[PDB]
Amino acid sequence: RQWQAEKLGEAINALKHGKTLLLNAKPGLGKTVFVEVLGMQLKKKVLIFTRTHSQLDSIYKNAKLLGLKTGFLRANLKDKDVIAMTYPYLFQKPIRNSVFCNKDDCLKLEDYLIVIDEAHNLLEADKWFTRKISRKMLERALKEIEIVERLNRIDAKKVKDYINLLIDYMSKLIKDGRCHELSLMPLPDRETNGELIVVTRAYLNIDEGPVKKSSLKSLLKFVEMKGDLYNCNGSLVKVPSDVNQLIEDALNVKTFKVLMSGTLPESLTLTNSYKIVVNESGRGEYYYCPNVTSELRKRNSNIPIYSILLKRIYENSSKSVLVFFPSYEMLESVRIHLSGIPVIEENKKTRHEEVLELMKTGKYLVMLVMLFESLVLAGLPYPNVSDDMVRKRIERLSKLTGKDEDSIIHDLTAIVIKQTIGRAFRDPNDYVKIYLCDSRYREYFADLGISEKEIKLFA
Repeated sequence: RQWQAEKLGEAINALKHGKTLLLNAKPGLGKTVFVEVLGMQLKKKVLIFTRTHSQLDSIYKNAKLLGLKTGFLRANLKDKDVIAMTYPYLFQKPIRNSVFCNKDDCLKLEDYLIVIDEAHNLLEADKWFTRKISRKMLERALKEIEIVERLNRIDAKKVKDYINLLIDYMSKLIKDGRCHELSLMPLPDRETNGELIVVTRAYLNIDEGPVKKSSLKSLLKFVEMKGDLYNCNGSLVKVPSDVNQLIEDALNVKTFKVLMSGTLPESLTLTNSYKIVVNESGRGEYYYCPNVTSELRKRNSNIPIYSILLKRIYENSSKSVLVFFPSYEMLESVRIHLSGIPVIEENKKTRHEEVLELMKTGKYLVMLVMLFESLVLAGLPYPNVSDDMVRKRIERLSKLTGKDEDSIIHDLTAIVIKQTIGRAFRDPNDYVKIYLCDSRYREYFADLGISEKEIKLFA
């Protein structure tokens, strides 16, 4: 709140002059309160789009204590000072058009300062528009056909045969950890497509719920959709390839727009943008483990080193220790070698509420995936580049930004490092011990705002 007042005129003038504002402010800086002051100064109501319903609560608890009338998600919202919604409400054309229509009783986007919170999530926005076909969905579709054949009583022989042909095709797909790009798949011929439309529409007139699920309909949508096609663990997945356009179209509104994050990534690119970086960001004691790595091809061979380091960190601490792994697979592979050390996992039986209660009453090694003395990054959250969908994302961002793919990978990794460290300390007065336990963390020292003089060595 030194930065709140000093950066306001810059932000106002950026927005008055037609720029889309990009705002970087580490967690705890109070991004939400600034954009809240921002709205009041521009004479617009505020409309914040966020990822999760949890963040929607945070917005409500802050607007209220500014004396602002607030709402979450149209006669109720119309008179509110601040409205909060989830991303689909802006970014899914059909959902956006139902809420922000042209008619009288519609909210108009032009009446708001629009905020995209946690805007780093836009890097993975290709996931939002993906569609999937699974074996189970196709078997489910075959029941829906049987129902229509046994009720409406018609012949959907061509559709059933196509589905069974698709089932056989999918049974031959290699089922490993990841997505594999595909050049094509068997699709319905013209007659079969005709029947599919018909049997789908009849089943839907059988669903006596208004907004109602159907696997035939999901099959139809998938078939009609344009996208890059993948085998992802034996399911077929289609990803539209125009996500960059989709993002700009959703933001194509004649009003003030802000995108913000505590890890605003270099690879987040918007037309006619202006970035403000709040550098006010507390007192981290940093260690570096130069002789260990979670690098995929070497990970197995490093498991014993991780297990020994973690036990050495647990014993020499007095409070509980947070440990973050790049994957659950890795977490578990290390966990089985920590016998004799008390261990807490999250979703494994335990709710966050329970974690904290145990922490106050004892010293635990808390193991998580990407109070307490120290936080350990047990490996680097490097993207799975052998996954073709992740790879396509990296290519897409490289092309948009004109940055090389190594620099995109770097950005994607740095986001996750920073968001993980940000979960730890959101109060300047925190004296958190950070263990950067992967040799590759040396490429990220500068991103973390830590000098190589300050860094201790741990082995």
